[PDB]
Amino acid sequence: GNFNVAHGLAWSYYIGYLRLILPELQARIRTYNQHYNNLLRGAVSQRLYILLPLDCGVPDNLSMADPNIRFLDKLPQQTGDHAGIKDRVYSNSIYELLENGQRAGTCVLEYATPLQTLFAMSQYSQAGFSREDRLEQAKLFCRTLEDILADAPESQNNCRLIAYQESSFSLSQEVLRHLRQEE
Amino acid sequence: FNVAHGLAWSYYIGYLRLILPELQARIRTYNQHAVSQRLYILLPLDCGVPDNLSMADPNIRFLDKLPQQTGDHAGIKDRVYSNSIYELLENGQRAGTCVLEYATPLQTLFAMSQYSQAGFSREDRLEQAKLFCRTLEDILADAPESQNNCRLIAYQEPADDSSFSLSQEVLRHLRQEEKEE
Ligand SMILES: [NH3+]c1ncnc2c1ncn2[C@@H]1O[C@@H]2CO[P@@](=O)(S)O[C@H]3[C@@H](F)[C@H](n4cnc5c([NH3+])ncnc54)O[C@@H]3COP(=O)(O)O[C@H]2[C@H]1F
Repeated sequence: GNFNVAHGLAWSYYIGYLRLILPELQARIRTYNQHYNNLLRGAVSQRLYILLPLDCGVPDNLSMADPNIRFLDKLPQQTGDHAGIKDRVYSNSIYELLENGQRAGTCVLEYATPLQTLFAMSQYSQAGFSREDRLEQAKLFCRTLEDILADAPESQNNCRLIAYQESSFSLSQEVLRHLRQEE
Repeated sequence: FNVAHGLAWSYYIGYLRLILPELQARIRTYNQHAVSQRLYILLPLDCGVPDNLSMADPNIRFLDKLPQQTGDHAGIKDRVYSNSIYELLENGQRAGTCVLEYATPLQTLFAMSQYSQAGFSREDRLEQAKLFCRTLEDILADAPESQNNCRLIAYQEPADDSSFSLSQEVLRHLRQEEKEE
């Protein structure tokens, strides 16, 4: 039930996206740092940071969710032909993480989009899913994605999952704690 | 539920719900600079989805790309949605033009059945392929804003079948469409 739906979305997230952008992600980051970002303490991290809100609350604007998260730039976009669609675009955004009025981190940050589907299926009666099912599917989505990335050859320490519950919550502080943990 | 339910709702929530309300506006922009005003989505039940439509049928040739759609989605700013226009050849000459593409989650279902840690049989793939189409069809039936902007073409045909012409089937749907308008 709740397993098979989140199992398919996690594999969909990996087949259709992560396995395609992760092998060439660190080269895109290194190219951006060497040519467009000569800040000795402001280099873009070498990992794609995927936000996993366990309540599946995914806003369309990541910066307006926290005044300490500021859009900086975009990586060089990656294109390719997929399913008869010529030059399908894959673009990732670089963000500035502020703390105490200072630049504390720079990272490629985005949400796990399939969590929006779990929310919609919990919202629409035709999908026939309840809110408690959505919470269980979100946890099963994260766990399945962990099992895939732990065995995927495209994941060469270039992607970090950030799962969290749910305002006394700072999203930039959530990413900064994971950022500084690897530095 | 099962795998196809999430893939179908994702295809609607994450794609068709976003581009179909703006589809006819982009087609009018393309005419301002003879294509039907509906998105034609192929649903091969065998989940055989080639990245190049011409490899499935050489009579399907790439003509041009629609004006790109752009919007903020999830943490990705200015996510790009692009659609391609194709001409369909009949006896070496153009017989029709339309915005054509496969349903990508069907290709995802195929790749899922090939990965060991996915636990996805070949029989599971065909059943989820049918469940994907029925769920998508039922979703679009309750969303007329999106139903009249698209036409779904589900079909079951092996690659060993020289009796099937993908371009002729799309042309039949195109000609049957204009005959009802
Ligand atoms: N460029 C880019 N950026 C960020 N994230 C991505 C990404 N490409 C993939 N992903 C991630 O991987 C999931 C599965 O991708 P997939 O391809 S296997 O299935 C998709 C596809 F059939 C259709 N669709 C959505 N956008 C589409 C565009 N522009 N053109 C054609 N078809 C599209 O709708 C399904 C669900 O879209 P989703 O956003 O809810 O989930 C996506 C998303 F989370």
